[PDB]
Amino acid sequence: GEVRNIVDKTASFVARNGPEFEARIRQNEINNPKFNFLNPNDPYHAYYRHKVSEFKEGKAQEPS
Repeated sequence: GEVRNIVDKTASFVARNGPEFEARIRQNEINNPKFNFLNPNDPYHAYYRHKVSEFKEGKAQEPS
C-alpha cells in the first residue's frame, strides 16, 4: 500500500529530523495530493501521528 508506505517513510524522516520537517514537507507539497495525508483532512492522518512517535521510540517495523 502506497499511502501506508509514504506515511511510514515520511514519519521516519520527520521522527529523526523532528516535527520541524512535518511543517516543511506539508507546506512544500500542500497542493500535491501525494502529501495530503499530512493534513487532518485525510483519513490516515491519525495513523501517521502514531508512526512519528513510534519511529522516535525506535520500535516500529521499517518498510520493505
